[PDB]
Amino acid sequence: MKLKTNIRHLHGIIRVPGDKSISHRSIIFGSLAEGETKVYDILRGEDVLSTMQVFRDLGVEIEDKDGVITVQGVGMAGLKAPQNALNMGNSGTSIRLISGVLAGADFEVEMFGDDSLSKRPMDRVTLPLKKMGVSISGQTERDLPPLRLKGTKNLRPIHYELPIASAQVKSALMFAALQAKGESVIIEKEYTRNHTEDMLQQFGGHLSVDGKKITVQGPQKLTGQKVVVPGDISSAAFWLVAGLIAPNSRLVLQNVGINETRTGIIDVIRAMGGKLEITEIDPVAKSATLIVESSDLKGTEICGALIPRLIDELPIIALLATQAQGVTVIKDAEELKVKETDRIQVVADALNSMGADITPTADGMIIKGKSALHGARVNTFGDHRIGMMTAIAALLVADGEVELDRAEAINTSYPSFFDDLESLIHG
Repeated sequence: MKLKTNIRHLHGIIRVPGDKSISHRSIIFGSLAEGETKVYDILRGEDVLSTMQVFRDLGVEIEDKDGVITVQGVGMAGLKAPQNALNMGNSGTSIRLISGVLAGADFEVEMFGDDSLSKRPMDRVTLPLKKMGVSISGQTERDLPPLRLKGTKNLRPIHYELPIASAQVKSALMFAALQAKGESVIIEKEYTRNHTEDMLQQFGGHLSVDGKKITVQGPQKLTGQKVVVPGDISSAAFWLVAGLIAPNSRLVLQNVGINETRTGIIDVIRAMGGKLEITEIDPVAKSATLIVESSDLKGTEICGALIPRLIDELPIIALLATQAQGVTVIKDAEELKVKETDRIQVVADALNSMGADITPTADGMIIKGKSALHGARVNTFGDHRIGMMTAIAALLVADGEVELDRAEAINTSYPSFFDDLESLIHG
């Protein structure tokens, strides 16, 4: 498709799709709490839909009506035995988190997914749960789906040190410690997603936290809450970058996620000298109104500790760095394939074909000077982030024409991306 080129102004008010991690936890916490839980602006994906059906098979009343999710709480020990095997689908979050939720369940369950889910090991979650007294086993020694679980009413508290930097393993143990009798400590290897810690304080739970060390008492009773799911910063960052980049522009984003472990993009904009406004902060759900206008940017250093907070935002950061005056260096980033990378190279090949300098590195990339972008042919290769990055880069092109092949991949996380951009140009 031929993308929109030569844009004079960008104005309007946008509300981005909800966060995936919070959308998953809203169903889990809503079911385990006592009373009614109402979820607003949930992420309407198949992975969140899988978790909703899993709890529905366990006996939890969940109503999906007109974009509003109404959950009737059963209690901390109110889940019932399902009629058949639980389908988790493609969600790695669903299979891992609920495994810790069913730790205090006095019945046998079966958890399965698709081919993509069945290839992923679950041994990192079964090891600590076995020490608590839960009988779990899968295929081979690395415990591949499907898994067979049998919990216990006499759950033991856990003192575990996590060998891997995973939030899904960390959250699974927290849901299990919420049912266990006594004091349980969970130690992180590195600072990761803390959405479970935020939602626990929301539903009436209690924790201490001692710099990586998470102490949780049990058993705990929770109360149903009014949940407004914060917008995904990953989806919002595409508009935050475009607002600073497009001439004579100002964009407002209502209630965008503001969690510390995912706000790496804000730290970049602030350092570059971008006019980013933060208003209307929601402290209980971690969300704030983000306003951005046209600004002159400067080159900054993005390295250690900052990387895990912006690892998903790397493609558009390079586009933001492309219009910045000076040199911006990204280092300490090699995880595009465990210790390889192809994401940076695709970002490079797509952007330097449009405008000036981008040089790939073994641990990141180097971007240099303000570039005047022109028309080029770009293929996404099944990536949603590349397509959205090229779409907002096309607005700067005044001469040539930007053609995007495989533009259907954008609908993976942002179905109304082109509909939102259309309202901003004419706004």
